[PDB]
Amino acid sequence: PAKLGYWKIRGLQQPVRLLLEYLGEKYEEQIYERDDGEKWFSKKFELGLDLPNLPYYIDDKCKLTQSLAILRYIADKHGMIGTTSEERARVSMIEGAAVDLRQGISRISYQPKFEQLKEGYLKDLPTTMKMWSDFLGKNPYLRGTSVSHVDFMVYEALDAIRYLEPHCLDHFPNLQQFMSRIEALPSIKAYMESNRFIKWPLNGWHAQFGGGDAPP
Amino acid sequence: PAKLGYWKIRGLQQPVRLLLEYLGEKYEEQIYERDDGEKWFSKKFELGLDLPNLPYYIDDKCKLTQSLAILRYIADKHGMIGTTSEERARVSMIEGAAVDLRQGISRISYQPKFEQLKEGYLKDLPTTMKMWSDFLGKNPYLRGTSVSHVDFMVYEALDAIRYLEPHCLDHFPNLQQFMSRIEALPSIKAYMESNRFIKWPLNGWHAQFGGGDAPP
Ligand SMILES: N[C@@H](CCC(=O)N[C@@H](CS)C(=O)NCC(=O)O)C(=O)O
Ligand SMILES: N[C@@H](CCC(=O)N[C@@H](CS)C(=O)NCC(=O)O)C(=O)O
Repeated sequence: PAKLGYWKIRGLQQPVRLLLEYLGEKYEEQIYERDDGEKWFSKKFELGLDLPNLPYYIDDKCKLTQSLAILRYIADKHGMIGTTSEERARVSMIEGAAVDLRQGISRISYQPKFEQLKEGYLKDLPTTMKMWSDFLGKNPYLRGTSVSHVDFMVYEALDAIRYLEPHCLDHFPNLQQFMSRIEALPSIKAYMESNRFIKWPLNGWHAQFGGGDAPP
Repeated sequence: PAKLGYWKIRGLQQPVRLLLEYLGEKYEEQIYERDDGEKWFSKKFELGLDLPNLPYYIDDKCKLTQSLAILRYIADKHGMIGTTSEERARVSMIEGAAVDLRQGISRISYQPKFEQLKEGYLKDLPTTMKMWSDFLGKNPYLRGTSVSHVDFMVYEALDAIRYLEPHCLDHFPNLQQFMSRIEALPSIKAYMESNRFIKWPLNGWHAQFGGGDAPP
């Protein structure tokens, strides 16, 4: 079983957990609690990682850092990366846009001026959602009929944003169905009902938004 | 010839230009000047791009956005992405860390409080440089004896940081040699001596740092 290391939050690791649960990969999570900073910063350079960071992934074949590299390793091993250069590039494009979507809310949430930034962010949100709604179109998933790691990235990003603006998906029925479709996948549904599931926080505990001890 | 679109700055597009020049790919750059905002937003949704953004890449086979997706497409076509899942993941890990390196300086540079943030950033820089110095080790390039897209990513990131802190590489001779090695590559040296080379600005024109009309 691979060892995964990360804070006890959703943040960057959630899409990886979801993917691991979807393809039935056995893994052990090394959870770092709110007060484990010292614990991490003391072993950070003792784990044998080339470029130390959280999250990290370790198994008999690989030692990795970088949330996207970790997600793509599991996806690669399961044939979800793309078979041609054009396809692999299109996949990377979707990942990049998904990173932008999640990082956008992350940026303003860790900002002391969150309250101020929030208004501008909410003003632009609609255009962003439309772009994604138009991209998904009539497809069940981002790349067609089959689920892949990008779906779990976008799903998590949308779920986090709906915590800030609950009606953000109201005018986009396909995005709403997309969310339900993911939550209805047998392996996902079961994981979300387990005690392994981390529902909160969305961001780091110290965030102006999404960092409480409980949902707002 | 592929068409590349981006602002007339280094920013996110520089590593792509460098790579295109290294493998001899013919391309046409659609440059957006400091006052071309309107020029971009007016047709941004008219270009047929799935997820509109700058930079964008267009050729007879592909239409892409996302700087990393674009860089990886060219790299993929040239066999620099990796042959196994473990190798491709390791490559992605390096890319992610390189993105972190460049985005770190980018973050504080577009921040109005740049002047304040600068001190904290400079305090941590040494640790970051050491991490990269240790990673490169005795290798001529990040992945061994052969240059790849990641080298141009890290090179550009280090060059940008040396503009903020000129002695940041002083205690890391291998990183210094790495920089020289890249600049000594025949295709790179020639490109940097051409009139196609964009030397400044590093960040967007309106950045607190690296956004002037000329170097500081
Ligand atoms: N680009 C990196 C970002 C990693 C990162 O910022 N990790 C944060 C939490 S989300 C951290 O606590 N890192 C620990 C450290 O820097 O030592 C990734 O995608 O993994
Ligand atoms: N994650 C994206 C970021 C793209 C981005 O932020 N582009 C900026 C300039 S660096 C821009 O002007 N985009 C135009 C737009 O959003 O319409 C990437 O790596 O390409």
